[PDB]
Amino acid sequence: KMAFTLADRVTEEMLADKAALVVEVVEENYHDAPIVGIAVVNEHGRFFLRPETALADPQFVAWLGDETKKKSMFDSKRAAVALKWKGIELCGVSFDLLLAAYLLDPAQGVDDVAAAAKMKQYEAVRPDEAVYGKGAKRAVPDEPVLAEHLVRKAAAIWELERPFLDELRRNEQDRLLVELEQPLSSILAEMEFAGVKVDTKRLEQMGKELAEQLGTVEQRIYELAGQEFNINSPKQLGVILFEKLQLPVLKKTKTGYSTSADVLEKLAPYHEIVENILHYRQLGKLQSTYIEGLLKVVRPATKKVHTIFNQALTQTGRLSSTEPNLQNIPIRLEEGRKIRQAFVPSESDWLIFAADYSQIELRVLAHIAEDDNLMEAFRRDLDIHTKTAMDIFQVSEDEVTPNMRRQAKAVNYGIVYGISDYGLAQNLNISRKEAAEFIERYFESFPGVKRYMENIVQEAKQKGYVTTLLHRRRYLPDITSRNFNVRSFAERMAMNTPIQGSAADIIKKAMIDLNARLKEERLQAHLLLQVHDELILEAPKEEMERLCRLVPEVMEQAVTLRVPLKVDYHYGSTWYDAK
DNA sequence: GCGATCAGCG
DNA sequence: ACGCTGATCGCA
Ligand SMILES: [Ca+2]
Repeated sequence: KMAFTLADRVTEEMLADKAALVVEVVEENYHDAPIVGIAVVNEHGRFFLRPETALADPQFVAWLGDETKKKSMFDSKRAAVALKWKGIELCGVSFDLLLAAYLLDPAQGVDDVAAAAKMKQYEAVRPDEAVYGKGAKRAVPDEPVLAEHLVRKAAAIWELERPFLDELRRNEQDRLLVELEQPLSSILAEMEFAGVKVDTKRLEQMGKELAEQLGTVEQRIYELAGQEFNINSPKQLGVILFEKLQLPVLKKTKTGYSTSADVLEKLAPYHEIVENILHYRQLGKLQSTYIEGLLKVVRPATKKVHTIFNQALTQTGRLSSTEPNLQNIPIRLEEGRKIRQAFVPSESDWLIFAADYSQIELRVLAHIAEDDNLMEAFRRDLDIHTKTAMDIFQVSEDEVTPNMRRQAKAVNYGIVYGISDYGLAQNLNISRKEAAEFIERYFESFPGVKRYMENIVQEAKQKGYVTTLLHRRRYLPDITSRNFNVRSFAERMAMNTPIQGSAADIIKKAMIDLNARLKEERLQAHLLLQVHDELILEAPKEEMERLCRLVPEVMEQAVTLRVPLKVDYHYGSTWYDAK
């Protein structure tokens, strides 16, 4: 029901200088994944190509790599990365429908071309799921069925660029797509393909040391409990703590006794088993997720792990990292921080370089709220967390511990993002009136923050959405719900999303500007990871001194706010040493 | 599959 | 009853 040429060879008219292009990779994780078909739509027609002959034809490969041949796509990173694993370069992508849909409305959950096409009442295309199936029934269909799906996806992209660009323009989101998210998409593709080298000897070692330590605390738990049970079973553990040992019940969940670490922490005066259970879980988490989990996904030939940075998932514009998640590698406790010693440079005589923004969201907030005292604090390069730790624990700066700072840090963000006296009282372990008094006092010093929280909630009611500094948008329909709980959650999104989303916008512009600077200085240094406000590179050790002056500067100059941006940086033989 | 839990980001 | 995530695992 849609005409196309099912072609056996490439022909000149498939190589127009503007085209819609589908390079279909069905596997969720596209690293080293099969390309199952190709589709091209342009002014001359609609063409399906088998990847065997199209990716071995030199004129088509040259066309893919030619930045003056403009391609419209959906999820161009997925194609770019799977082609890099075939040794082929994709350039010249000028429209990515996925990033366009994500900017217009992140809550859509746009997972394929059909979902995006629905936003514009376009439905001559099927959902990817209706064509490939789900779970164990997933399959590439017969070639005539596959080719019409890929052609229909390309025809949709061909038709939907224009209405998507015009609504982005009306939203002021068009330079955000073309100058931020699409260039970033090429950079993430490079980072994902490059990968991070892992020392599997050091990892496999730590695991054996953990298996020993697990059993020791495991046996001390069974002895302290006076019996053995399934320590990971909330059923049995609940029975042990709150029925056998008859510990106080401080919280329930929808299924029973809560055993979350905040609970166990408040039970430590009552019994010694609770602290051992905490130690057990911690060691189990390192064993399950970071030792075993990491070793699963290392490619054994190269010893590299290849994350996937999801660019159209978070409702604020942050990235997320999947399989492995490289944005939540342990750092806080010393035992878990050692996992970062396994993250090593990919060549000999190279180093890891890490640079990160200091309190990026409070600096964004100070700029957006224009709060006099908060701006003055950052113009003095104050460390708000340490100052807040002093005011909390009535200690002096010399006697503020990283433990004390971590708590003060959660107080600083919590207050500006709407924590209640109740929640603050439970975090500090202080009275509910003291918590409320602490909060009202905090807003005495920063009344501009308070006005901002009120104004942005009112502006979300009137407009229906909040925006960030580079015009990312999040719709908040629940801001007017009559249900109190639902409306509250939406008001706290209004306070948080513009701030966190603007921090994401800043780091994303930093990565683009940093890649340009690296190129024109002709350094081999390249990006490996982004961790929300932190950039990790690897580079030949003789580039380190230059990078110490280049990366801080590029990050500090990404945007210009009414307070300075502060960047801290380290380098070393491993990711662990780069702090 | 879901949700409680915990690792990270602020 | 601060916000944004992803992985693991028991399932009450
Ligand atoms: Ca930081």
